[PDB]
Amino acid sequence: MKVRAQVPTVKNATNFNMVADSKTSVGSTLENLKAAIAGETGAHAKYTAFAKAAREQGYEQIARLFEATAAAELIHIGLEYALVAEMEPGYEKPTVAAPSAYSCDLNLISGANGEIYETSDMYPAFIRKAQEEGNSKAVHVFTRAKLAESVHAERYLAAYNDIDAPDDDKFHLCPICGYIHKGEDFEKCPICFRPKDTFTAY
Amino acid sequence: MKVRAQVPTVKNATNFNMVADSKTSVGSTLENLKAAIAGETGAHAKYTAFAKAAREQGYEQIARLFEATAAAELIHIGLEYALVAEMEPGYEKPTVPSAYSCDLNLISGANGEIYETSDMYPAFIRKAQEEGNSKAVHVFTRAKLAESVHAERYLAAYNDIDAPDDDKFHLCPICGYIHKGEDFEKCPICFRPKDTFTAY
Ligand SMILES: [Fe+2]
Ligand SMILES: [Fe+2]
Ligand SMILES: [Fe+3]
Ligand SMILES: [Fe+3]
Ligand SMILES: [Fe+3]
Ligand SMILES: [Fe+3]
Repeated sequence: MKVRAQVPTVKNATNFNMVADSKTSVGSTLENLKAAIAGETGAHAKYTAFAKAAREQGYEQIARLFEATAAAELIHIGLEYALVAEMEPGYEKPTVAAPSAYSCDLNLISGANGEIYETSDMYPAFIRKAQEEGNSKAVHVFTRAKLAESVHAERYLAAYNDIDAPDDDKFHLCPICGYIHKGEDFEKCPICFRPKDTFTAY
Repeated sequence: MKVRAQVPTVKNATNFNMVADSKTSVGSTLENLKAAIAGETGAHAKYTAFAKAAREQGYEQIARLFEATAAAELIHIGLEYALVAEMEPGYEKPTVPSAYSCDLNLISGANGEIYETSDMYPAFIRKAQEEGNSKAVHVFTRAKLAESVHAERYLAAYNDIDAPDDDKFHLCPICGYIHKGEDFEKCPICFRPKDTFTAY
């Protein structure tokens, strides 16, 4: 993902449309924030399981990608949770059980599909609802998450394509959004503009 | 996709597992070849329609990617048709889509590619192996490998939908491999030299 003159927003970007045949139940923005947190909690458990399996299967680099992405989802949860907490102090983040991890290639596909669903269906749906309800804070949070998900999708497909050709590149995760970059060739986050030296390496 | 020391095959690669919850009806290799052709014919019509829409939507480069991928599916059809014609002389290829916003079309493309690379082709490859049809295994393998590359190209285009560049997309002459830009030497799927590619 290239760095543009300004950070991507639903106002200056053109990949924010929701698939017409959406598989996402949309409620109030508060409900959607909670729904997103639930989905991300599941994603985190999935990627964590996928990472462990990857290591056992001998895919050290892919395991690191799964771990970096799991961490990215935790950032999304943090962003979403912060908004929910302001509106409902008693709200507690949910916990889920760990799902099964299968062959690494299939796990990468599972990851890619989930990411695609989130970036082109769920988040766009939640963003639209937030826009229609005038909840700019939610639009911001959902937009940030949405943008990282499509990057995750690409990273998973790239790993899948080179499943038998890994390298020693580290994955760098942005400190405040889910953007992940493979290798050192980047300057700042294309999603939020945080400098490269603020990233965490996986 | 990186160029390995060896040409990727179902024998030396580890991304040929098929999804457990398959959406692919599997029959004889002959039927599967025809099914693949029908699917690719749909894909070609889809991408051609997406390219047209992309140009109307003002995304010239993405239009070119759609055109390149459509051409890739045509290559797949050619490989599969050749085998079918041999297994059934006289066979006639079938004829067949709605287009939406460019970003959605890229996602639709990506999803179709993922289905083909992780579901359809792997299933057909295994059935071909079971029946001992080596030609089909080779053809299905070649197609399968290109589809995952297409998926990545579509997601890459989606991520930089508002940040196009002047890169041309290069299509391999005998397989569906597509490379964006000039930084490549040969096809990682079949090893064909860069000078034999066609630019889009
Ligand atoms: Fe994600
Ligand atoms: Fe394809
Ligand atoms: Fe997510
Ligand atoms: Fe960031
Ligand atoms: Fe295809
Ligand atoms: Fe090739």
